Amino acid sequence: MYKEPFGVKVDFETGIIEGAKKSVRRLSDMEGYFVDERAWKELVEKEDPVVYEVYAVEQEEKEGDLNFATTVLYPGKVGKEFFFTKGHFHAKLDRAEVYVALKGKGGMLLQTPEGDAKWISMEPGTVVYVPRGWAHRTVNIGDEPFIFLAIYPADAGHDYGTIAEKGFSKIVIEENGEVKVVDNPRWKK
Amino acid sequence: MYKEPFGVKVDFETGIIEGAKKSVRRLSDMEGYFVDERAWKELVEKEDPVVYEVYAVEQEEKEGDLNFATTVLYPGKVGKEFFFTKGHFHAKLDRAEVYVALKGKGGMLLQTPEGDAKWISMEPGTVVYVPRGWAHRTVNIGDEPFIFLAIYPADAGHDYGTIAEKGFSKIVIEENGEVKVVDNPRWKK
Ligand SMILES: O=C(O)[C@@H](O)[C@H](O)[C@H](O)COP(=O)(O)O
Ligand SMILES: O=C(O)[C@@H](O)[C@H](O)[C@H](O)COP(=O)(O)O
Ligand SMILES: [Mn+2]
Ligand SMILES: [Mn+2]
Repeated sequence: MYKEPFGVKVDFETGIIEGAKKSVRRLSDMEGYFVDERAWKELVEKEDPVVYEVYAVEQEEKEGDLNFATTVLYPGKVGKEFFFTKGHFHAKLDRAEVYVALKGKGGMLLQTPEGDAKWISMEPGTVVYVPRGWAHRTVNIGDEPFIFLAIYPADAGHDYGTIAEKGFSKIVIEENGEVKVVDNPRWKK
Repeated sequence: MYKEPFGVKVDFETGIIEGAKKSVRRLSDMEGYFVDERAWKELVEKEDPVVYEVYAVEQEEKEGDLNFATTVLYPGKVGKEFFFTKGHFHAKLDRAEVYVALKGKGGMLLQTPEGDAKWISMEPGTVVYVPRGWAHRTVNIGDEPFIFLAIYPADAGHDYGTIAEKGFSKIVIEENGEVKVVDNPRWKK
């Protein structure tokens, strides 16, 4: 009945988890996520760059168990809007999560089902506590890859549809060379 | 309704988490743990050095929640036996754990209730997955502190009792300049 313990090497400098499952999100995988649709179409047809990669070590979906995954969020903008992850709530709403920032400059945008928002700035050494019930997205606000490690219950799941449906209440943009969190003009209510 | 999300800074060089709860284990606190009881007596009377320190950020004991803690495990030997953490089962047996090595050279010893044992070497960048039902102890096999971060369920709790009397089935020693994992002389059922 007892499962096999294991260790894996993580390269903090590159985010790569040796032997883990890898996922790639390119800009073309993110249709309807950025405000500036035209700058999105423009970049997709010109370059279709990698927005982010995930290396994930995941267990069977059972209570008490834990998963972990690194994300490499590459630097870039879609118009004025910084590259980010698609973002999600968890399928189970009574599940928290911990992020450990490893390299680069970024932050996490967070929101409840109602629409109340939170921004937490992330730099190397930052550990962020993601409480039960908050959807969460990370954003790279710098010019180098933003790299972090996430630890999360094996049974949490992922609800993306709700974020693909409504987006987040706030957006993170650069404006006069200054980084700002402001209202999403597309937002529901 | 809804807990605040938060970030705290963790210094990967020192293990220090600003404002977290600091716990100190000194060698006197570990009577009956090391094989060589007379080296134990001697080092205690002569110094009572700190074996390890813990910086824990903990939530109430609710299922789905997560705690994180750093340990700084200092270098040393009680006789041939390297410095370790006391070790424990989780009070809710079916709760996993994830460790991230930050500094120094070390490893983890792991044991089932019936007594299956495993050794997992740890260096900067190693991530160790601790399955449900496995007791776990970390050991510093080098000359500088062994610093790691752990993330665990808020309701996992601790079973120290079992380990204190039965011990671990294997021990980690220096011999003729060589690090070895061998049978534990003080071990029965
Ligand atoms: O578990 C998490 O929350 C993260 O590992 C994310 O899955 C990862 O950062 C990729 O983002 P998303 O799942 O929002 O595409
Ligand atoms: O949660 C854990 O498993 C760790 O944070 C340990 O408690 C920590 O390393 C100290 O060891 P122990 O609790 O065995 O004294
Ligand atoms: Mn998540
Ligand atoms: Mn533990």
